[PDB]
Amino acid sequence: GMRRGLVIVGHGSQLNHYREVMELHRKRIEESGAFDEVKIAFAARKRRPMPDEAIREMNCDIIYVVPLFISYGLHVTEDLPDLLGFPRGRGIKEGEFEGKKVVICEPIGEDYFVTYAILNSVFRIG
Amino acid sequence: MRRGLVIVGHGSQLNHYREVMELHRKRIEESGAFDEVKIAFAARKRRPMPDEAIREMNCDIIYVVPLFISYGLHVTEDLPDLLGFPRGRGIKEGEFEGKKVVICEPIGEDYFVTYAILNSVFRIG
Repeated sequence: GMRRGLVIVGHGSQLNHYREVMELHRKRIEESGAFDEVKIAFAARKRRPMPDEAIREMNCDIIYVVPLFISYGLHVTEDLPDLLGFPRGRGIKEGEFEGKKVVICEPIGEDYFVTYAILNSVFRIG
Repeated sequence: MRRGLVIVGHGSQLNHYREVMELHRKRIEESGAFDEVKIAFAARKRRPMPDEAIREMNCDIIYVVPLFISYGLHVTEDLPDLLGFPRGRGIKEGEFEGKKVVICEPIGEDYFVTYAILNSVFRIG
């Protein structure tokens, strides 16, 4: 099979906790072993690592870029594809960056799991 | 007891953001998990603010859920301000204008969020 990477793209600026949350999700997934490697990066602002950096340091065949976002706001339809020279707009976008294959996935917002995250904030199972 | 739920977000003048908030209300409304489901907004002045949403609900208890990834000011500051609730991290329950309210934690740390990420790749269903 092919070498599979994953980059979690966020943005919440200079907040201790926001990074800590992004980390928590990278840790959890890294420990799950669902992917050969897991990295975090950041869109819109300039803060580090930008996504071009995170991709560069990964030695995977295919890399899935996941926007940790609720909506298709500019961050997701504009900035992020700009920072990789990917087409702007809504939807899955797959192409190539510096001779690696990249897939920009949809933001998490609309996922049933998000619906359940809400419910579980009340129910608090586990 | 009569159980309400308020989904608090904020992503400003965006068609889609509201639409996503709506989707979740719609889904939960249709699930019948709650007696009533409303959306509202924190930090900015946009409508309905959460004091409004609560006021129109005739429930015994009301769960306020911040559709947020992090404990940013919106959640630790603005929202509990907008109902006269203590500032900071963590679940907060008290009363607003003689109804019991519970401010829940933001969704961000939830395992379901982790899985929302994975499912962005795997795309099951």
